[PDB]
Amino acid sequence: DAAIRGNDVIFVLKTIGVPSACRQNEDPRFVEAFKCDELERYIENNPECTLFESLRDEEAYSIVRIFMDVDLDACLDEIDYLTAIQDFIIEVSNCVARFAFTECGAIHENVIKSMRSNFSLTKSTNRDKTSFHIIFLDTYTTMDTLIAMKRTLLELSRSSENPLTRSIDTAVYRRKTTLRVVGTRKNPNCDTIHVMQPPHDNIEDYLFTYVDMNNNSYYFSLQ
Ligand SMILES: [Mg+2]
Ligand SMILES: [Mg+2]
Repeated sequence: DAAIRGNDVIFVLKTIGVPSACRQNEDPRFVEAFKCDELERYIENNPECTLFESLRDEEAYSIVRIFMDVDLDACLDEIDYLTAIQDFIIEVSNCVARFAFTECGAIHENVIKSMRSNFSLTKSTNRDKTSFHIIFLDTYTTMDTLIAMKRTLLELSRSSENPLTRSIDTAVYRRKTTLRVVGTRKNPNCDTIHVMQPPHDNIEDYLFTYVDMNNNSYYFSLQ
């Protein structure tokens, strides 16, 4: 669609708690904008880095991929994890598609198809928990739409018997929100990272602000 442009510049914060003025003035001690190949190189050259992806100017442009931060503070047997991931995709796509259909004028079947057909999953290396980020690579909305969906997702987490669905962290749907970049640390005191998982090997597949639509992409927003 002519009214939808993409984004290939990834804005990252370099620590937790970056002051708003430093985001706005782009103080390089705190923030930097990268193309994906430059971001990969920065990570390789700064192995202590703690990077957090965020929208550079959400008032001007706020198209994002649907993403979830799943924070289960428990171990799962491998078979239970695999079954739960499959069920999670069904439950979450059904819930987003219903919301998109009723609140966004969306084509329900296109939300279902786009979300189920292409998503990336990280895995936290902390084996005492079941923590991951999921990005629906081909399902796009605006951040304000995700904020409007926050309570619907909260209610889904409270009604589900799936331990992963119950662990969706809905606090991430907010202005100036961040998602820690795959492969990087949270703080200088914790060495655990999220790793990529097959079949997605490219960093752009793990970024919620990277927008490169094609005919498989589906976009919806509040209407
Ligand atoms: Mg998390
Ligand atoms: Mg969280």
